[PDB]
Amino acid sequence: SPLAAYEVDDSTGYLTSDVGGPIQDQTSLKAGIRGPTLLEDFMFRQKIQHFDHERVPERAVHARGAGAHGTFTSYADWSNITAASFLNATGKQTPVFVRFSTVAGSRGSADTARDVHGFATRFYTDEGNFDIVGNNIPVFFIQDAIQFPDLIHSVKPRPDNEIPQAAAAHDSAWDFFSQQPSTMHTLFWAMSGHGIPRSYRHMDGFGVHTFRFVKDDGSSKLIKWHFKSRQGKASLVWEEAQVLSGKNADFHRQDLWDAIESGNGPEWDVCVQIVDESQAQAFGFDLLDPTKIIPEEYAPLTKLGLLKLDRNPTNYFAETEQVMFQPGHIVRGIDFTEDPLLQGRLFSYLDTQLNRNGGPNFEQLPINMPRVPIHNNNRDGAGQMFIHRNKYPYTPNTLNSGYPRQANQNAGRGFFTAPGRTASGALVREVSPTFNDHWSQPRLFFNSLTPVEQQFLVNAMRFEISLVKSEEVKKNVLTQLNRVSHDVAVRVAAAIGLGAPDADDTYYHNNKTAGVSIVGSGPLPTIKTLRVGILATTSESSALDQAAQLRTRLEKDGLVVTVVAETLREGVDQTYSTADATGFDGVVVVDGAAALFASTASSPLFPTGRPLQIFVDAYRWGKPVGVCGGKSSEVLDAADVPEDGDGVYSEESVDMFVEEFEKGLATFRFTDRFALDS
Amino acid sequence: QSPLAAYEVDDSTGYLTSDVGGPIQDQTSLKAGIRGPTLLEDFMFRQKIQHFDHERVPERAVHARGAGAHGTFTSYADWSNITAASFLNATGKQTPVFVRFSTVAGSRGSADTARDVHGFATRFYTDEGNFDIVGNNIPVFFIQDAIQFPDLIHSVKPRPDNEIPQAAAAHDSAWDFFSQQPSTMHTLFWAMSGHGIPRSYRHMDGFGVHTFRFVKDDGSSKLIKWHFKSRQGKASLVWEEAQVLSGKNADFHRQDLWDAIESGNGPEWDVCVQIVDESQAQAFGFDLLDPTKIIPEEYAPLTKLGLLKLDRNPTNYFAETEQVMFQPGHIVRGIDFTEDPLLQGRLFSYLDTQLNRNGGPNFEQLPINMPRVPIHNNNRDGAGQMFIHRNKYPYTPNTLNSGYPRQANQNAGRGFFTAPGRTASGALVREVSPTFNDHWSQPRLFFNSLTPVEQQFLVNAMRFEISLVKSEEVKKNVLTQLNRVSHDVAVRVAAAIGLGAPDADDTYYHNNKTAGVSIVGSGPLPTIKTLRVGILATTSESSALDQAAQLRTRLEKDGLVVTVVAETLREGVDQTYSTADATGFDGVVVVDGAAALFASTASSPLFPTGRPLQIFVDAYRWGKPVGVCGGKSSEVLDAADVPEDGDGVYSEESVDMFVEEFEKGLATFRFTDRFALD
Amino acid sequence: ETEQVMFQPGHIVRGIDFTEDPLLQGRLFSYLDTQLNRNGGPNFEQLPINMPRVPIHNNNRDGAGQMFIHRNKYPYTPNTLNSGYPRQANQNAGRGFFTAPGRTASGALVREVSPTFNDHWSQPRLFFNSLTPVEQQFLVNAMRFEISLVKSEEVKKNVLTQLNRVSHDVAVRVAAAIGLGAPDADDTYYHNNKTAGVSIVGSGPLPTIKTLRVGILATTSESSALDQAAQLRTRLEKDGLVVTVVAETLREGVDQTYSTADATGFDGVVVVDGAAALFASSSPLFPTGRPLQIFVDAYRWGKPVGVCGGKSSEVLDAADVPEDGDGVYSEESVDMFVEEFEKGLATFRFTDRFALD
Ligand code: HDD
Ligand code: HDD
Ligand SMILES: [Ca+2]
Ligand SMILES: [Ca+2]
Ligand SMILES: [Ca+2]
Ligand SMILES: [Ca+2]
Ligand SMILES: [Ca+2]
Ligand SMILES: [Ca+2]
Repeated sequence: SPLAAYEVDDSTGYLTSDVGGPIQDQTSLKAGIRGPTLLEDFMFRQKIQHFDHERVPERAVHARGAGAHGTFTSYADWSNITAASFLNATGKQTPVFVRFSTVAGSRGSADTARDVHGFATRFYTDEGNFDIVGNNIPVFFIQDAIQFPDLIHSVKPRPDNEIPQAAAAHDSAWDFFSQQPSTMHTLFWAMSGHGIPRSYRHMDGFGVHTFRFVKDDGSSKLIKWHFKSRQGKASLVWEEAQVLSGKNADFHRQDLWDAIESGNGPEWDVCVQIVDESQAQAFGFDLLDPTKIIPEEYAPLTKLGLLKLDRNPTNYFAETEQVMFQPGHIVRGIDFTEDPLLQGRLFSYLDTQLNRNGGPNFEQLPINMPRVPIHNNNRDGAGQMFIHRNKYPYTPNTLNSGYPRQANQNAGRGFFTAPGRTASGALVREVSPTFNDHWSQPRLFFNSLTPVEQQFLVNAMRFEISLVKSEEVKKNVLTQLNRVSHDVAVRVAAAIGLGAPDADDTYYHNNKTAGVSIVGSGPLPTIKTLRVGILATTSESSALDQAAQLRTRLEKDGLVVTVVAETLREGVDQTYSTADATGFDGVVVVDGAAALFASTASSPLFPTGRPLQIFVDAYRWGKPVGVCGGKSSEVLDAADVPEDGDGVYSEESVDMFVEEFEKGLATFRFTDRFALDS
Repeated sequence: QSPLAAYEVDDSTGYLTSDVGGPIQDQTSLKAGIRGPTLLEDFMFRQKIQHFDHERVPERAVHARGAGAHGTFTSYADWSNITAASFLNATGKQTPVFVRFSTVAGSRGSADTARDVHGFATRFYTDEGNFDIVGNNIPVFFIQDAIQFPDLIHSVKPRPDNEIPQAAAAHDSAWDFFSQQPSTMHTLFWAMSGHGIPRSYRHMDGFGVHTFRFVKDDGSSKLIKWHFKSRQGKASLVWEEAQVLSGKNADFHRQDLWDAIESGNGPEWDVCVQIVDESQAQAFGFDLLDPTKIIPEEYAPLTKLGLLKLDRNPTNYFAETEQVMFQPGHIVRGIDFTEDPLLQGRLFSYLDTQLNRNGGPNFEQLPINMPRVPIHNNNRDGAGQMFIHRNKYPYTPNTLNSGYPRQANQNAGRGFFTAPGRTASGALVREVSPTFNDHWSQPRLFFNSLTPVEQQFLVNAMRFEISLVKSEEVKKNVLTQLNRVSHDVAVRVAAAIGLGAPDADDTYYHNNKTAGVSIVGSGPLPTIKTLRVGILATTSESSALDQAAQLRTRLEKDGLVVTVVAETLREGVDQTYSTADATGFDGVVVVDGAAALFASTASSPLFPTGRPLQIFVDAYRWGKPVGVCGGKSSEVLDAADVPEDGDGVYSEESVDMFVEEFEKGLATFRFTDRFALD
Repeated sequence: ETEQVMFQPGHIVRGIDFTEDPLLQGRLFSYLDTQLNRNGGPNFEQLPINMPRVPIHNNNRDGAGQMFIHRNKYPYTPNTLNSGYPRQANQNAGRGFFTAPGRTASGALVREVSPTFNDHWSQPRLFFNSLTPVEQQFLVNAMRFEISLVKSEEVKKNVLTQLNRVSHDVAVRVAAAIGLGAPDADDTYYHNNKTAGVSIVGSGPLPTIKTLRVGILATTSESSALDQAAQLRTRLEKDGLVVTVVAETLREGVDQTYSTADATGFDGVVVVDGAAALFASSSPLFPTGRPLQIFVDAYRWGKPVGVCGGKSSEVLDAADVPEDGDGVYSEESVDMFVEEFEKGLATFRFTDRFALD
C-alpha cells in the first residue's frame, strides 16, 4: 500500500513547519504588544498560505460523494472467458476503493436529492489499476459523449442565478429531456425510487456500456457489468427525502461510514451478462446503445466475485476527494466497444484530472498509485515525486539496453485491442438508425414496476413538471411522455392543468422484465443496520424501563436503536429537539410516554408537537410504527393511526412486539398508505 | 446597460462556432463508420469536452456558498471634513457597487438556511480605485489574531476523516474549539441567536467588524466602525423552520434577493460609521484593536454616510458572482488600517488566495474585478495576461519613459498614504495584549440585550447543538465557558444534556444592555413589500378559486408576493399542494371554500396525506400570521388546534378587513407568544 | 532535483534570526509566494528535494497534490480531542524558533529611506582601489564594451555622471571609448583606501591545479607526435590534470578533433613538436588555420602555452609568441616541461599580455 508509507502521525510531538523546524502558530509577530504584524513572520505566512490554497476544483459532475476501502474476491478461475489477472483464480483477492455520489449537485449539496448516482470502483490489480466507473441506473440519458455538456448544463442550476441546486425540477432540464428523447429511459429510472435510494448500500452498480471480455487466445465476448446489492434494494419516499435533505445532508455518507465502523461493511455480487459478438443486434436493439438494457430473460447474470467495503478513509480529502477514476484504467482481458458515449468518456477522464490536480502527476497521489512497479518514459511535470534512474527515457534505445520493453499480446502481459475488431465505412458525424427507438424500453421499465411504484413515478413527474414555468416546455414534455405511455401523459397532465396528446401507440407494449422494481424485490434479506427510534420520556420511570427492554431485544438483532426523550441521561441517545422521523426506519412509542402525544403538550425543550409529528411522519412515509406496553390504544388515536393497519403494531409483550415489528422492518415500506389514481 | 456591458457575448442568433470563430456542429462525434469508434481528429468533440472538463474552479476557502448583485452607492454629504475618500466627497455622488452575501462554513452547494455567520462583502468601484468592505452580518469575530483562522475553520468545517457534518457547528470539534478558545464566546452567542438564521440577506445588517481609520487630506485620523443598517428591517427564521427550508429550498436566500431585484424591490442599507478619536482606543473599557468587541451605540452614535441599493442581477453567475475576488487590501486614499491582529493578517490572505481560485496572477483583469479608472503600473506578464503594454521601460526610476508612471503619495497624484500619526514602539513579540483578555463581559452584554423569547431561542440553539456533541469532556468544558458569561444560560443548557452546571462564577456577570442588537426587539418591519402569502384553495369549488382571486388582487396591490395553492395547476393557481410548504410563506390564508381539504379523512394521489393542514399547522407553530377568510373558520382552525382568539390568527368574512388585519400580522412578522419559556 | 529545488530565506532554524535590512525583509515574502507559480500548488515542500530529514508535525492540510495521509482528525489548536498535540514550540519549550528577544522597533510607520544608506559611491571606490592595475583595466574595458552598445546619448551621459562620483579616472577612460567627455571631477566620495580579499588577480597562485584542462595539439601524420602526446598525457594525468589530445581525426589516445576543439576548452595548451607542420600557413577535416588559432587564442587570453620536444621556433614564430615570454614554455624533457607548465597553470593567467591605458 503506497498509503501506509504516506500516513503521518501527529499523536505526539512539537509543532513544526513543513521543513521540520519547531515553531508556534497561535500569535502573530508584531512591532510591540499593540503593534502591526511583521512581513518577517514566516510562521504566519506558511500557515495562512496553506489554508488559502486548501481547496481544489470540485468534480465537474458527481461533486457530492463518499468513499471506502475494501476487497474484491474472485469466485473462480475465469480464464475461460477473460485474460483479466484479478479474475484468474478462485479466492484471488484484490484491494478496492469505491466512491458513491450524486451527479448534479455541488460539494455540500444533500445526499438525498433526486438524481442519478455514481458507483465508481477501483480494483488495484496485480496487472494495474482497473476502474469500473458506473452508476446506480443501468442506462444513460444520451447516446453520444459529445452531448454530455448539453445534458449537464441543462440539469445543473440556471447560469444567471445558479438556481436550483441538485435538482432537475426546472425549465432547462425538462426542455432538454423533451427535445432529446434518448433521455426517456434514464429519466423514468431517475423519477422512480432509484432516484432517491435509501442508502449507497441499498442500490446496485452498473457499468452501463457494453464492454468486451478478451481471452489470451484473442477471442472476445460482449459483457455488461452488474454489481448486485447483498443488502437488498430500497428507496426513500420523496416527501421524506426533501425533509432529510435539510435535517441531515450527510445521510448516505453517514450511513456508509457507520455500517463499516459497526462491522456491517456492505457487499455486492460482481456479475456480468455475457453474449456473443454475433448478438450485437439480436435482442431488438443495438448493444452499442447505452440507453438500452439487455433484459435478464435474454441473458442471465453470472456471479464473478464478492465486493466488500470494510474500511473507512483516514483523511477524506487525501483519499476520497483526490481519487481520480478513469475508464482508461483498463487491464489485459477487458476491451472497449464502439458505444459513442463510452468512446468520448475515455478522453474526458484523463483530461479533467489536470483541472482537479493542477498538474500532470495526479497518478502519483497515494490513492491513485498502483500496487505494482511502474516502468515508463513519462518525465518531469509539476509535482514530480519520483527520481528516475534511467537517463535514456526514449524508445528505441541502446543506452538503456532497450528497457523498458514493449508489452503486447505476445510480450510482458501487454494490453491488446480485441483482434477481431474492425471498422468499415465513411468517416461520418451520423447517428446509427439502430439507436432510434427512444421509447420502447422506458415503457418496458414502467410496465415492470408495481402499481404504487408507477404512482410514485407519476407523482415525481407531477412534482417536477408543475415547477416548469414554460407552458411550451410542459406541452413538449407531455408529447414525449405520451410516446412511452398514454396513461402516464394523462396522469401527469392532470396535475399541470393541460390536456395530454392523443394516444400514439407506435412504441406501446405490455412486456415486463425482472429485477428493475424496488417495491417488487420482496422483503430485505437483512435488517442489520436499520434504525429504530424509541420515543420515551424522563417523566415516567416505567417509560425508560420499557425503552431499555426494547433496546436489548432490538440491538440483539443488529438494529441501531435510538432512545429519544426530552433531555439526555443514562440510556437516552437524543433529545426530541434533534430527532426527526427521517432519522429512523421504524418508530416505537413506549405507552409510558402517552402524555407527550396530547394536542395540549408543550415544552421549552422541543418544538410544539415534535413527539407526535415524528410518529405521524413515520406512519405517513410508510414505515413500521407501533406502541409497546398495554395502553397501545391511546397513542394510535392521537396520531389518527389505525390499530388494524398493515405495519402498525400494538402489543403489551415486548417479545411479541419486536417479533412483529422486525418483520415490518424487512417489508421496509407499507405501500397501502399511498393513494392511487383511478 | 450593465456596468460590464463591454464584456457581454450575445448568442441570441448565429451558427455555432469554435472559440476561434470556425462554424462547427457539436451533436455527433466523428466515427470510422456509422457504428465505428470515435476519431482523435475530431477537434469539435475535444474542444467542447476539454472546456467542460475544466469548467470548475476551487470554491472559496470560506464563504463558498453565496450570491451577489450590482447596485449603486449614493453619498448623503461631502465627508471631506472626516475622510479624503473620493466616493464620499460630495452630496449625491454615485459609485457603482457589487455585493456578495454568503454563509461561512458550508461548501458551494450547501443550504442558505444553515445556522452560521454570514458574509456581506461590498465593492465600491470608485473614481480613485476599487474599495472593498469585506464584512459579516455579526459585528464581532470569533478570534483575536488572524494566525488562528485555520484553527477556527478546521474546527467548524466537517470532521476531516469522513467530511461530516456539512454547514454546521453541531459537532465535537467545533465545541472543543469554542470551549478551549474563550474569545469565541461573543460571536458564538450572536450565531446561536436569530442572527445565525436570518430571514433573508435583505433582513440582515453588514459590519466591517474591525476598527479602521478615516484619514483627512491634512493627515489627521479618526477611528471608525462600519455599519450597514438594513432599510428592510431585521428578521429571523426559527430553527425548526430553517431545518425544513434547508431541504425544501437550499436556494432560499439567493432566490429571495434575485426576486426582490426583479420586482423593483431592490434592497437598501444606510452605510453608517461610528467615529471616535484616536485617544479613545482604550476609553470604552476594552481595546478598539480587539475584533471581539462592539462599541455600544450608547457610547458612539451611528452617522449615516450614504445609501447602498442593490437593483441589478448578474448576467452570468460564474463570471460575476463566482469570480468576484474581494480584498481588504483594496483600500483608497482617505481610509487606513488599524493594528487589529485579525485585520492585519487578513491583508495577506485575500491577495494570496486569489492565486488558488484564478490559477494565475492576473485575476484583477476579470471583468467583475476591473476598476472603472485607468491602470498605470509596471506589473507585467503572468499567465492569462490580457493587456498589451506599450511602455517598453517598466521600471522606476527611468528616463526612457520620461519618469512615468509617477509616484503617488500624500503630496502628489492623490496617492494612498499611511495615516502619518501612526507609530510602533516596543519589543518584536508574539504576545497577546492583556487589554484583549475579557472574553465574557460583552457576550453577557449581548445576551442581556435580547428579549425573553430571544434568550430562550439562543438557549434552545445551544441545547440543540451541544446535545449532538459525543464527548462528555467537551460538553463539561462548554458549560465551564458558558457559565462565565451567564450561570442561568449554563443551567438551562445543562438541563437538556443531563449534566450539572458548574457553580456560579460572577467575575464577568453584569446587568448592562445595549440597543440595536435584538431582532425580536426591533419592532414591526418598516415594509411588508416582497413578503410571501400562501392562499390554500381547491379546484373542487369554483367559489374557493373566486375567494383566492379576490384575496390576490387586494394583497398584490400592497406589493405582497401571492401564491395560490390548489390540488392541480390552472389559470390563477401558482403551485400544487405537492410542491407547497409553510417554509415558502411569511403568512398563510385558507379560503373557507377549501375547508374540506383540512378533514382528517382528506386523501388524494395528487399530494401527500395531510399536506393542506400541515402547511397551516407548520405556519402557526413557526409563529407566522395565519387565518381563514370568508366567515366559516371553525372546521379549519379546529382541525389545526389553532384558537380563533390567538394573536396573529385572523378570521373575517370581509376580504378588505381580513387583509387589513393580516397585513399588520405580516409587519409583526412573528407571534412569539406561541413559544414555551423555561 | 535541480529544477524543482525551492530555496527560501524563510527556511530558518533556531539560533539564526533576520535583521531589518529592507532587501532581506521583502525577500521573506517573495520566496514563499513564488513556489506557488513554479509548483502550481501549495504542497511544494513535499517534493523529495524539498522534504526535511526530520518529522513534520503540523495542522497544514489538503491543497492540490497533497501526498500525506494525516491520522490526526482534529487539526486545530487549541484542542482536547488530540490531547493538545501538536504542542507549541518556543524559546522555552520544544526547541522552537524564536525572534531575537532584544529586537525592538520605534518610530512612525514610514515609507522613507534611512539617511544612513545614502553613500552610494565610497565602497565602489574602495572595491576599485583594491584591484590590481590590469584588473582595473579589465573593469574599465567591460564598462567600455557595454556602455558603447547603449544607443541613448543621454543615458551614456548619465552613466558617466554616476561613474565620475566613484572615480574621475574611470569616467575619463570609459568616456574615451564612447566619444563623450567625462564631467569634471567631483571629489566628495573619492579616497585611496583598499581592502584585502576582493581582488582575483591579486589572490595569488591557485592552491590546487587538479581538474585544470590541458589541451595537447598533435597530429596523426607523425607516429612520433602521438608518442609525445601519450608520454605527456601520462605525466600530466599523474597530477590530476584533465588531458585532451587533439588531432585531425580520432583514434586510440586522441580525445577530440581539431574541428570540435577550441582554446576555451583548455586552461593550458601544449603543442608536441612532431605536430609543428600543422602550425604553418588547410584540410576538409577542420577550418583553415584551426590548430594555430587554438594556440594563438590561448596565448592572447593569458593561458600557459608551450611546445614540448625541443623544437619550438617554428610553432612560436607562426604564433607570434616570444620564447622568453612569461607563461611560454619550451623543453625537450617531458618531466622538465610538465614541472614548468604546472607552475604556469597555478599562476593561471599571465596578465603582462594585456595593454593598459
Ligand atoms: C464526455 C464526458 C462524460 C460522459 C459522457 C460521462 N461522464 Fe462520467 N465523468 C466525466 C465525464 C463524462 C468527468 C468530467 O470526466 C468526471 C468528473 C470527475 C472525473 O474524474 O471525471 C466524471 C465523473 C463520473 C463519476 C464520479 C467518479 C468519482 O466518484 O470520482 C462517475 C461515477 C461517473 N462519471 C459515471 C458515468 C457513467 C456511468 C456514464 C455513462 C455511462 C458517464 N459518467 C458519462
Ligand atoms: C487570515 C485569514 C482570514 C481571516 C482572519 C478572515 N478571513 Fe475572510 N476570507 C479569507 C480569509 C480570512 C480568505 C481565505 O482569504 C477568503 C476566501 C475567499 C476570499 O476571497 O477570501 C475569505 C472570504 C471572506 C468573505 C467572502 C467574500 C466573498 O463573498 O467573496 C467574507 C464576507 C469574509 N471573508 C469576511 C471576513 C470577516 C468579516 C472577518 C473578520 C473580521 C474575516 N473574514 C476574517
Ligand atoms: Ca431553468
Ligand atoms: Ca419506491
Ligand atoms: Ca495551475
Ligand atoms: Ca493492440
Ligand atoms: Ca467533530
Ligand atoms: Ca429570533
